[PDB]
Amino acid sequence: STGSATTTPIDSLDDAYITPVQIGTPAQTLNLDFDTGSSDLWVFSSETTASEVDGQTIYTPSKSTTAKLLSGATWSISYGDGSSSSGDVYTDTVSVGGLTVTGQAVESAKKVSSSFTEDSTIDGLLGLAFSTLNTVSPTQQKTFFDNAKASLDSPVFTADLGYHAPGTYNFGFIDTTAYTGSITYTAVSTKQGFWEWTSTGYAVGSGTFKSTSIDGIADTGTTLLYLPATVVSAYWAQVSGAKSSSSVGGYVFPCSATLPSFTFGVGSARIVIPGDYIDFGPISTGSSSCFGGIQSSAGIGINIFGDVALKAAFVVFNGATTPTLGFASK
Repeated sequence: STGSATTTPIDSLDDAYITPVQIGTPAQTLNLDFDTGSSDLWVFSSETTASEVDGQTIYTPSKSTTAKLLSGATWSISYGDGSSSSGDVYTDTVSVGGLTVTGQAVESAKKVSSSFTEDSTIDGLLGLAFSTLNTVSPTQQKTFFDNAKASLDSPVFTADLGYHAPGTYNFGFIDTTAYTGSITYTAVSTKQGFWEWTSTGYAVGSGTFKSTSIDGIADTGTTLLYLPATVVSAYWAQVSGAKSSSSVGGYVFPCSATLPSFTFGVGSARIVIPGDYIDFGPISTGSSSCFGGIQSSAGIGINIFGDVALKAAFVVFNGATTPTLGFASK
């Protein structure tokens, strides 16, 4: 089997991407944030504290003839950006882009943090990291991909995120029309439960390539590119007037600037992030200070190849017995 679904930015800055997912019988379609940095599929629901729902579409398990309470199971998750959610668990039928899993754990939120409430466009998350990170207790549950894997034509999914435009998540096949040149595959460590890999270096604009190992995770659920302070300082030093602002929470730059590109290495291959991808717009409405899309990972504890990086590439998440990651230009 295979599946193919379009993923759409939630706003004009590509702050996140939503993908429609069918849950239950008859189908209830919710727009979920596909997140390769976590492993829970959770949804706003009829059980979510009413004051914490503000415009989201909810899953109502009592209206699904295939929903079953997973008796005794609870979940609770906290994300790197400080947001959180928790609740109980149902199993139900879940379909993405024509690919159907029966008996999928659908985690129903009883509580969500304010960041989730305030984002009316995101109805929940669909985790695509390794199932060892799943938070369901006392019986850990499998991700959608893990459940689908044996049925797929090939045990893979791909992320093809757009810049200020829709893109695609495919399951079970590689669309050879979706990228240019060849796909360069690179090793993955699953020891922390993430799609963790090692970039071979970077360049700023038309500058020379610096060969250096940068360990980090491929994370579709993180907006920006978080890299070591040395790398980030080297990038912003090429933008006149750019500076790190404690008050704002990172690097900002004059909105009058033209941003240089940023290149990252994948083995001997190179992925170029155009400068415009690094512009996240005025820090507040009307400001001439703009927020940067490359930020320091210092004090996150990990480097994160988030959407800023991933949207410059066609990315293969290969879930074979020994997982790997593939990157192609597009």
